[PDB]
Amino acid sequence: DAEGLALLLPPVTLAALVDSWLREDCPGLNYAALVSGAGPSQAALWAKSPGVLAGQPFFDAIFTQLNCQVSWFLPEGSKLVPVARVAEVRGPAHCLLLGERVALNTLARCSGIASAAAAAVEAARGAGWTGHVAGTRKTTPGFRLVEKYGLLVGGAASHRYDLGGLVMVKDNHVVAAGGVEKAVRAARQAADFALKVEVECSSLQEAVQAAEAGADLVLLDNFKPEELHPTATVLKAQFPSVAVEASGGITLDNLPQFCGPHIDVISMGMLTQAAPALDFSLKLFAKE
Amino acid sequence: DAEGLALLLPPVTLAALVDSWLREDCPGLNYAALVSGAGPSQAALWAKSPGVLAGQPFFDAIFTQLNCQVSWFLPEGSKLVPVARVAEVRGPAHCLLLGERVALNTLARCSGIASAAAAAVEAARGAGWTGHVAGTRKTTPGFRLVEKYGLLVGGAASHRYDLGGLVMVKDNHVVAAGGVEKAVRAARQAADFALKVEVECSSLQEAVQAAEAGADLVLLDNFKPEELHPTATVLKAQFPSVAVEASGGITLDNLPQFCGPHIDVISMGMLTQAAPALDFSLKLF
Amino acid sequence: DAEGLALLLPPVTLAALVDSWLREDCPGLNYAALVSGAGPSQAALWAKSPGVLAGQPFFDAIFTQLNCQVSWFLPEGSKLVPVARVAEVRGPAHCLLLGERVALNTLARCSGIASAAAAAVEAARGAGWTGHVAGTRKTTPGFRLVEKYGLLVGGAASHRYDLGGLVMVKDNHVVAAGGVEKAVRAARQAADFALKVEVECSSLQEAVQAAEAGADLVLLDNFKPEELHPTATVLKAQFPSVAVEASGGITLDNLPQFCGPHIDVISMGMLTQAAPALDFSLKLF
Amino acid sequence: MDAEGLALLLPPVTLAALVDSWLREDCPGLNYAALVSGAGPSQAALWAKSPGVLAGQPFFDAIFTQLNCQVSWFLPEGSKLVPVARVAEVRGPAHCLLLGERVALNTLARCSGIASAAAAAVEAARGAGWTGHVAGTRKTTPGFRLVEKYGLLVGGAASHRYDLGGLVMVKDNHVVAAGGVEKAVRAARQAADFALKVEVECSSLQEAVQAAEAGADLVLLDNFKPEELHPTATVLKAQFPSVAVEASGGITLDNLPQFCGPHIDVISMGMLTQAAPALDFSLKLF
Amino acid sequence: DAEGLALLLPPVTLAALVDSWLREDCPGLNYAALVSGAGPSQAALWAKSPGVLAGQPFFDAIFTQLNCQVSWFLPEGSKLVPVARVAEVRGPAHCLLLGERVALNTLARCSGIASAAAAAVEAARGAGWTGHVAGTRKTTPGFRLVEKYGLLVGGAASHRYDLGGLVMVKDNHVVAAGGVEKAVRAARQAADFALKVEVECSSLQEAVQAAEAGADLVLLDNFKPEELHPTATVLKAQFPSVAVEASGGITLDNLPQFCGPHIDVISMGMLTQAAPALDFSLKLFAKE
Amino acid sequence: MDAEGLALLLPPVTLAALVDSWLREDCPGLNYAALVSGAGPSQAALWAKSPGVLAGQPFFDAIFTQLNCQVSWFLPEGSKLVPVARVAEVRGPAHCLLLGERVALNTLARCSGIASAAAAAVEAARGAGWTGHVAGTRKTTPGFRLVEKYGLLVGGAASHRYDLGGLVMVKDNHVVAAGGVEKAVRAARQAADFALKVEVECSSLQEAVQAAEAGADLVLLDNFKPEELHPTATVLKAQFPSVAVEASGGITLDNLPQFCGPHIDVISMGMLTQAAPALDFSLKLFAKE
Repeated sequence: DAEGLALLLPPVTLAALVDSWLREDCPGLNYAALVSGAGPSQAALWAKSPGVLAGQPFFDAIFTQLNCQVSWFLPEGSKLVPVARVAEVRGPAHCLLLGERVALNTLARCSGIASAAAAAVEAARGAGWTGHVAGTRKTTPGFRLVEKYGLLVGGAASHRYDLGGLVMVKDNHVVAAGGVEKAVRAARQAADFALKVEVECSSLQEAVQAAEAGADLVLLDNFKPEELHPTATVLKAQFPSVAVEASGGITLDNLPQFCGPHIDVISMGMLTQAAPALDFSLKLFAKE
Repeated sequence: DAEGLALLLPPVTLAALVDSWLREDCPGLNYAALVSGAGPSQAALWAKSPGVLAGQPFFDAIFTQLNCQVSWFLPEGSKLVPVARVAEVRGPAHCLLLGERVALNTLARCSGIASAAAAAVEAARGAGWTGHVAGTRKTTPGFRLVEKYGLLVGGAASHRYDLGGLVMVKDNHVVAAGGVEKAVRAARQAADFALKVEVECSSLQEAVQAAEAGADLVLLDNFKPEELHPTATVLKAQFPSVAVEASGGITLDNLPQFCGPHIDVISMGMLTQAAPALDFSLKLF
Repeated sequence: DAEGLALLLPPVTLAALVDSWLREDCPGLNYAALVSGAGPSQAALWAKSPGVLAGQPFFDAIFTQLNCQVSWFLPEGSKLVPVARVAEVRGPAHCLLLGERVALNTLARCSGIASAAAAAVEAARGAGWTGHVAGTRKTTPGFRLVEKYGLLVGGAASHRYDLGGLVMVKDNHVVAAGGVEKAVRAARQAADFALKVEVECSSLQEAVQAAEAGADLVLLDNFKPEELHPTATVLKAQFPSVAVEASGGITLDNLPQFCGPHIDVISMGMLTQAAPALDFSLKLF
Repeated sequence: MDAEGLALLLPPVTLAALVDSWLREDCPGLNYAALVSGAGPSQAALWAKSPGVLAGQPFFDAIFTQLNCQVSWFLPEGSKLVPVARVAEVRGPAHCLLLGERVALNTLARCSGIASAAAAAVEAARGAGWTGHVAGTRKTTPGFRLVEKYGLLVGGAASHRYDLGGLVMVKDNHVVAAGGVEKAVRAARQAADFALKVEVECSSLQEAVQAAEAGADLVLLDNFKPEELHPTATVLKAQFPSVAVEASGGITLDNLPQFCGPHIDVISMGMLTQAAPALDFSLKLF
Repeated sequence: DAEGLALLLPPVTLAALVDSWLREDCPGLNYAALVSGAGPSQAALWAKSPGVLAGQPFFDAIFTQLNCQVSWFLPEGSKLVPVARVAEVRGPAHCLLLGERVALNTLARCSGIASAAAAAVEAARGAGWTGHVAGTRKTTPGFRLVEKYGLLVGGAASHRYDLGGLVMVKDNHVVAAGGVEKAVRAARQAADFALKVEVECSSLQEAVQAAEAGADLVLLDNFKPEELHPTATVLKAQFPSVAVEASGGITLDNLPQFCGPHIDVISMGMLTQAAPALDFSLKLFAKE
Repeated sequence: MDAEGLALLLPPVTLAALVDSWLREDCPGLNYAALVSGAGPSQAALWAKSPGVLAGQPFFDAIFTQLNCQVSWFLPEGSKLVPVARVAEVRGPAHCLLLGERVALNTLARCSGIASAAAAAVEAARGAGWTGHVAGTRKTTPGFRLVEKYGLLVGGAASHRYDLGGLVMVKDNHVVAAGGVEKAVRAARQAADFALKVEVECSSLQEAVQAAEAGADLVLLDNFKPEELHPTATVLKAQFPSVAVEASGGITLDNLPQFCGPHIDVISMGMLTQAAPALDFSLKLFAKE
């Protein structure tokens, strides 16, 4: 449930992230503060794009660091129907305007990702698929927490978060280890009981090797849909407990083709690499 | 010149940024290192998208922190025509694979922005415009240095970098100050001699007030082209020291409509907010 | 293989950790540097305790930050038979002596943990058990990387590393959620496909609920051995894909009693909470 | 001094940064388990399952304060622990309590384990009729020194040498590097000037005499047998009444009384920080 | 207005700075805390030097981090007539005494700089000059925010803040670029529309070259006053839009000689490099 | 001790972190001016334009090392400067030299300004026939203490009290909070134990006696007139010859000899760090390619 997802974000982690963002945008003197002064002010947050609202905890944490308060008129995960009054921000005018750009940039990107995730989830559901749409590690460096949180609000799985999560054996690992069996054997030893092992496979031959070697997940990468489903079918027949992930060249438009009864996970780089930010503005309307 | 832009980036700043990205992607043990081992290896960097290559100094910095070396086959800012082999990375296998994702993520986004900038610059040039296409502060939090560098590689101006660079008077500042004249007066006091003052104007009226009050730059925001140019015409005529910037609802497709002889700068939020990342892969061989 | 484990540790992570340790031990002026001077020097590292050598990469990283070099005479994971010559460190005298205490403190604790892990692994093997001895999150705050690395060198599984690794449903979670079924359902939703769910069970009845709700691992906590094995037996019979962990009151002495064919993992807080540091010294020669 | 007053030694900003690093270590990204417990206002009881001395309240409090939780203590800092004891209650949103749980217990367990060891050593020294100070050393877990030294203090031991900026310690290695005791102590005395003491690690009576002659404030008689230690300290004290004598090396709880004597001022023990088992604590939501 | 200048300082930036200063002064245990105890206490801040009071926001931030409260009896920028009771600080005794030294050190230097700036501004005004007295980047490393804020409280321009502000072309850049025209052309390309370009000139010839190539400011460096004013006059005659800055060997005593109708800015390294700290003391007078 | 050996006091990791924070302060984002100079291999000369004492080479070097530049010094650390002197060369890519320039010169200028003030005070004390130590205090620029204390040492003064973990300083504020000199010193002595000294700030013979009786290692006679200072120190040293006596408060270079006497061990001066003008240095690029 989108409203309960904020509990995932430790307050100390947010504070440090928010502080680094404010430092980036104002490393020294805030000259513009002299223009607005410190009079108690109110600003309206407007949604000018359709999509899904995501990023309230980051938006809040920015303004909290600046001694401003936010009242939300729509819950986290709400559908946005522009032009929508989303929230009021209240505080000293210079603080409101110091937080403005960082807060809007954060909300815009978080929401843009949640919107893309929601559109993919809807397309998958419309296709009658009961698997999970998932994101990837193809996130903006330093900004992963916000992007993965956005995926979650949109109803996608955050999935592989970092290199300390499940042990991912890619094509590159196979080359370095000298074969699928050797690579998976090593991965299984490293993962032990606490972590899953996933193996990126380019053919059915590779997928059977991976499964026989104890992979928890087999990632069928850059298959054509007509090859994907027969491969997954055969795999599920022989290894019923192995999960199947599809990835590579999947878009919102072709997503239904990758949906099938033997695919458990569909991961999409585009959800984080190519989701346009939503258009939000913050308008100061009263002061003193 | 794109190849000289890397000089803008202090090595200590890059190192700290790069370290934070590596910490994000691997906060504890790198379990996958045990799969590849440490054998000396090589990987080919492939460009799978058209556009402009940008972000070599960040890609290099990442691998340097991981004791790997990079040989580039194309200069920074070169056109990418897929599928193109663009670099080789050398080092211990586990180090190559530890840097892979962060390095690709960085290059993809920097290049995505450079590509959008170059398309905008080309459209403006095709329109016969001699002004500057510019970016904005609508950048991903924590990632501004990379995004601004990407704009520069693509031939756009980085323009307003942060809140300490020029004193920007926006709609909000006008409301808070109680009018354009009062806001600009205060901004000029604050800017003194070292900083410029820019004023965001939503109307002809505000634009004229800002010029008359002594702003260095007047930003004509969300004008229709048919209103923009007549407004800019009177500013250049009566205030020839003022720089005129256009922004708001500008896209690659409509950019030529915003180009005109009295417009000096066109800033586009889309160059950083809506530039799809390019497709790159790194393949051990 | 113990010698290959160092690949798990990113060099940038080590450097930051090491820098914080040096800052802790010398926050300002290093007055004692004026006593020794900067003359090129050598020191011998002596092992004065039996056990397993662990922590070379950290020891090395400390001295590297101080522009000193280490030559090891025994591989990582070696049995230590006192009094053993283990390594030589070379560099300016004051640098050797500035690194000495931090390096010895680190090696002593890493090795003390590896020694305890190796003893437990040996006792389990002597009992004919083929499961994995494992550590826990009961580590010294800020020092987890070293402690977990030590466990690995000793042949134990590092196991649960942090709160992002598998979703652990404890007694407390059960209370908060209002029951095992509700807790595990929520955990399974949060874990999705990428993470395992483990459930801490105090009784046979909780264990079955956890398995029925789809936990990947059932942790049988603070069972007597005579209750543990019958419980695990039924679990494996009815839920063949669920892994069984035993924990709670397990010591080196009683470990063989907790070993059985239906126990997959045995985790011991004592390996990190009560492993005495080994005795090492560093002597200029 | 008094255990309850020792928390004043800890600056709140230093604690906050330390606590933040610990929380980051335990949860670098998403806290998935938060979705299991939810955010309902909750309470948890802190239980002591080991005998010993309670130490580490300020760190325990700081951890929970960062997580917007409140702690009520039912025993003062430095209390004897008689298990199974109800030590405290913690209140807050369920997920915040459970996020702080492990880090808070790990910290309290180790701090108390060290305070317990220190208290046992202090008691053994007092039972021997010795009026000197039991002290710790710089043999602490890297990054955790503040907690370990605070734990020694709560147990009634001296924190003693805290870091390399505190008193100029001339060890064996310095003597080798400087080319002799006299040269090393002369240099140390120049570096220490008026603000810092000089201590010299000595392996014989002759070295101790040379060190005292050259102006050492403390002479550390290292790895002496008790039968050699006391005659050495006696002679030293006769010739240099102002010089403090420290004994260290192979001292344990069991043999501590043997190292106690009228001419020993300080007994330092690496074991108090290197070999003190953590106490068993649990935190149980109710 | 001096009282409004605190708005320039973001609270998160201050907190981080203040935290580093407290860490510098007490990296481990605060042994002296055991001497004073934690009893609620009060301490009076006394000004023992004449000058201008500056640095209240930093002083406050220090004590705020230590859970102490400050009541000021004089506004920021006030003239100090010693011996004057200027604030009271209240909090736990050990907290007051932990913040004492860092807080006094900060106020003393910020006020010393504000005092020097005010003296220079007064001398310029007494000379009938309407230009701006300015500081420079000749600030104590890590302490620039405090020093530049002190300049402002004293009525001087902070002026060039860092290397991300206006593009300064110095002697060294001219040599490296191979000439004034080349250097200024490059600087103008780098500065684009957002930033000004300033050029340090040692002759009239260089000043004209700079102005012709599009410099916004010409800095006439280490001119004798008798050479300075004729040079500025000719420059303004030909390039009316160009601002003229004078610098080099300017002191409080000789400042009026550098004042003239064609000089816009006078920058003085001495305002930050050679301003003696003011004498303040904090006297804990009550406890319990 | 010897000025050239003092750099060993400074851990390389501590310097690197400090230096990095200074560079970040001066250039938080893009270094626009780099495009003006380019990266061609260049050389610059460091010129001393003020008399005094050279101090701060390790910090100056660390700044440039972080920027991949190298420094050749023509004078040792602690050398007397007699302007105008060309004292070093720096080599590196032009943009790196010019990026480091201002921070390096600001650091050297202040370190040397303090070293110069310290050396002047030491010389005045020596000219007065005094064998005690001239010392600094904690009245240092926040965040810059390492440089300033290092500067004092190069100038021949004692760094002395470095921070709140070094010796337990009982000021008049602590006496008030504790409820009296004896109570404050007893508490201080308990906190200091064997590892730390206790110093007590006293405004009278009577307080100094109480402090010494309670076990103070140092008695700081604060803001005494010289005519009261020496008789007080004399009488106190008689009774407590193991106690060291420090004088402070209102001491200047000009009046320093009046505070010098046979029963004063340490003279601390806030002015050495609070009122030492920075020296004038410049860095002039003379070669490129």
